[PDB]
Amino acid sequence: SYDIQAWKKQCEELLNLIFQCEDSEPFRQPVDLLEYPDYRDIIDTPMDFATVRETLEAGNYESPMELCKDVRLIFSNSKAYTPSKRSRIYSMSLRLSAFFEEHISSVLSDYKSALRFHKR
Ligand SMILES: CCCCNC(=O)N1CCN(C(=O)c2ccco2)C[C@@H]1C
Repeated sequence: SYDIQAWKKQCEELLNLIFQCEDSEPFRQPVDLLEYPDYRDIIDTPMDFATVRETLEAGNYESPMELCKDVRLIFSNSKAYTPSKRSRIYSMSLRLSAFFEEHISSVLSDYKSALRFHKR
């Protein structure tokens, strides 16, 4: 399965599944500072799933590793802001992270395998 470009549609499909998850609601658009006025005091690099989808669709990711780094930033940012491990939004972030990691694993493996085959 040595298609170097196949990761992009696989990531579009995975983002579609993440948007269907009720657990993605809080992460679907850039955080609003009116509700959380100190957000940029704690969070240096805001990230959300709409920004990840737009970056993919603009052709501004070179690899699925770069998309994975941005999705992981959504989850680390949510953790940086949670007042507790028992908070609702943080709890939704942990389930969504587990779902994302379960699905991205093969996308990364296939891509890296395809690049190694190209350079063989
Ligand atoms: C009662 C509050 C309503 C939900 N809002 C809320 O608590 N949020 C702050 C923390 N957060 C994030 O850090 C984050 C990462 C990616 C997108 O947002 C999620 C959400 C916007």
